[PDB]
Parts: sequence; structure tokens; C-alpha cells
Amino acid sequence: PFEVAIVGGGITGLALAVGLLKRNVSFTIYERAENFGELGVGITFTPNAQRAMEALDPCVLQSFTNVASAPSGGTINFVDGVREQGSEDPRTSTAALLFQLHVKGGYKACRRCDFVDQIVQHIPKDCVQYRKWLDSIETDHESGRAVLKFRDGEIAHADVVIGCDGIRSQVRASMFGTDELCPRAQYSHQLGYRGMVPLAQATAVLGPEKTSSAVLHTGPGAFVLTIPLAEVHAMHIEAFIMDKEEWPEVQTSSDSKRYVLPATRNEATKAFAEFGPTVRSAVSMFPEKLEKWAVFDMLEAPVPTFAKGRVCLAGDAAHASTPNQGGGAGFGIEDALVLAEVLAVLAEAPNVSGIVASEALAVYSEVRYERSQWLVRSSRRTGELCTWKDRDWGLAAEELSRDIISRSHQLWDHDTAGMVSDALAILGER
Ligand SMILES: Cc1cc2nc3c(=O)[nH]c(=O)nc-3n(C[C@H](O)[C@H](O)[C@H](O)COP(=O)(O)OP(=O)(O)OC[C@H]3O[C@@H](n4cnc5c(N)ncnc54)[C@H](O)[C@@H]3O)c2cc1C
Repeated sequence: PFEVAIVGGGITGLALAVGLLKRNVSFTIYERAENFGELGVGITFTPNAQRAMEALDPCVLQSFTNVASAPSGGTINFVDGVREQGSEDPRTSTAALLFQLHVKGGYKACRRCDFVDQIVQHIPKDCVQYRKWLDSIETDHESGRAVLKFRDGEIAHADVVIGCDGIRSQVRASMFGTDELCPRAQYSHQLGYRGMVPLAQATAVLGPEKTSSAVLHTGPGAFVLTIPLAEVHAMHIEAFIMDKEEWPEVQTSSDSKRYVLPATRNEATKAFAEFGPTVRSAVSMFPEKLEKWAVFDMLEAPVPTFAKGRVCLAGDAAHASTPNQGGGAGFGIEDALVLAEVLAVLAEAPNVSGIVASEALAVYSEVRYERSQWLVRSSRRTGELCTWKDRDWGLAAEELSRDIISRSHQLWDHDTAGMVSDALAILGER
């Protein structure tokens, strides 16, 4: 039988599992936790990601749309957060508009746990094994198949292993090692502060014009998004502050404990003190108690490939990214689509040698590697533009606009269907 082991039931692994289910490919999800938890973080999914969801199966996109929210329409206003003019009262000030970014096909955000809960409904219970904390991968002496070994002391067998086990992937460690110079995520030097406030309260402070649309407020060393989310009657305020310092290292298997700290209330206040009243007002709407999220990415120490032998990486295990152009989870869905399509070809074949399995995964990598690396770099650059790292873009709006629009187009208007046919063509070759 041809068996796919998916290590990790995050967004990437769950999306892949549904794609395989709907293509009649045998798989098992091995998840280290007792359940998929309840992490509430908000993830924004872009058009390219929504197309890949649909292509996996319409129920993946439906799972998403059932729990997602958005502003009215797909236009985002990019403003200069410093040089708002006219008043200290945002209700009568004039936002300093740089340009508008129109998102063809729109974007939506959801709580991660809500999307997880919808997707999991579509996966049979007998396809998910909890408390399976993958520790190592070896090769079976008799068969040459992968042997998974879990911390509970048990093993499993598979023809291919898909590491969907996130930013601190054990599958990645198995492939490429753990030493100080190994592929790994590192701090991107950006801290996330975010909150939701009742939409009517935001309108009372900022006025209706400034709560009518999504706005990204650029400025020196930090930026903030104010996004009115209609279906939840809330204004989402998402600030990112650049931090030249290192992130303190904590020994923990919990990614929350690794990448989150309590935030002293004055941190956001200080970062935005030189901004205009709209930004200072928005930031003041954060709860006095909040958390900060240290964003890590794989820009500096990327993996050299997504596949080795019968093992591969997808999602944040492969290409953890800053979220400056949308949640990096979107690319886990693109990865999942390619894997679903290639693995369906193997699942149909009378026999699949280790060579053919390995070549299949290599094809997956050939199709996704360059684009995936591009996102990690482009997203980091986007942060640099929005925080005026190199130049005051408040004073060069037209230039800024050309740069952001171009990179947005390459990401969001990607040929999803062509990616699949490319994969199947190359698979043929190999
Ligand atoms: C605190 C925090 C805040 C975040 N905030 C944001 C945000 O604001 N915006 C945004 O876009 N993204 C955010 N993210 C990231 C987002 O959750 C992920 O990008 C998204 O879930 C896609 O990642 P993934 O599915 O590839 O992997 P993950 O979501 O990391 O899923 C990995 C899964 O594999 C399991 N696993 C790990 N190791 C093993 C192992 N050895 N054996 C078995 N199972 C294993 C994990 O338990 C988990 O279920 C945040 C993440 C964290 C931790």
C-alpha cells in the first residue's frame, strides 16, 4: 500500500490531509499534542492562498469562509502615519494618503483555532493519531521505507514523510541537523502587538472616514494596520515594532512560550510617540496588559531544498516567513496543493520504489522552492519599506507605491492552476 505520513496537524498538515482524502490517497497525521489546541491568533489569507484552498477541495475554502471576516472590499489605504495633518483630533484631521493597494479577489482573516476546527470536521478520526511526538526518522532495513519514531517509544511506517511540524520542525532537524549553523528560523527583528476593539468605539475616537476601510500607517521604525472587520463588528489593530536587539531564548517545546512575552504597556506608546494622532489614538486602544509576538523567519539560514529521500518539509517547517504580505500559512496551503497532486499520481501507481517516492518529493521542491524563498525575502523587505528603514517613504509615495504594488502582484496573482500542471509535467519527466 502507498502510505503518506503527515507530521503535524497545523494549517499546512490539515489542509494537505483534506487534499489527500479527496484524492483517495492513504495518509495518517501524527500530532505531538493531545488535540490541536485552541491558539486564537489571527491569520490573514490572501487571494492566492484562497485559490489553493479551493484547488485542494472546495470544503477547504468553505472551512475558511465559514469563519473568516473582512472589511468592505479589497482596497487598503497606505498612509504616512507621522504627517497626518489638520488637528490633534483624528475625527477632523486629514490622513496623509500615499497610495491605495487594491487586492484582487480580496483577503480575509480568521482565528487559527476556528479554521482548524472547521477543517478537522472533514478528516476521519481514524486518520489522526494524537500524542505522537516525532523524534526521529530512520530507514527500514528490510523494506527501505521510512520508520517514524515517537517519544512514546512507538514506531510507524510510511512511503513518504511530510514535515508539517512548524517553525521548530523536528523533521527539518532530521534532514539538515541541529548545530549552530543549521537551517533554522531566527528573529526577524519585528515584534507584533495586536488587539481587537469594538468597532463603534474605534469610530467614536477616529471618526467614520478612518474606520471605513483598511489602513496601513507607515512611519519610522514601526507600522500599524487598522482593519475594520465587518462580520465581527470589531476594529483589528495590528502593530509591528522593529527591535534591533536579540530575542531572549527560552528552553521550551511551546512556541507560545518561545516567541511571546508580556508587554509592558509603554512599549507601544514609546514606539509610536512621534506619529500622528490617528496612530497614537489607535495604539492607546490596546489593553493596558498585552503580549508581544517575536516574529521569526528563515531568511538568513534557509533550508537548501524541501526534500531529501523519502522526507520533505511544507509550511513553516520549510519557509517560515514574516506576515507582512499576508500570513505565511498561505504558502503552506500552496505547498499542500502541490503535494496532494503529486502524491495522487504515486498513490495510483502499481508499485512505488524508494527512488520514485524520493523523486516525487524532489519535484515538489523544484516547483515550490524559489517562490517560497522569494516570499520570505519579499515579506521582510515589505516590513523594511513600511518602517522607513532605508528612506523616508512618506516623502516618496509614488516610488513606494510601485514597489508594493509589484511585489503584491507577484504574490497574490500567482497562476495556481499552472503550478499544478507544471508539477505534473516535471513529475512525468522524473
Ligand atoms: C504565538 C504565535 C503567534 C502567531 N501569530 C501569528 C500571526 O499573528 N499571524 C500569522 O500569520 N501567523 C501567526 N503565527 C503562525 C501561524 O500559527 C502559522 O504560520 C500557521 O499555523 C501555519 O503553520 P504550519 O501549519 O506550517 O505549522 P504550525 O502551525 O506550527 O503547526 C505545526 C503542528 O505540528 C505539531 N508538531 C510540532 N512538532 C511536532 C513533532 N515533532 N511531532 C509531531 N507533531 C509536531 C505542532 O504541535 C502543531 O500542531 C503565530 C504562531 C504562534 C506560535
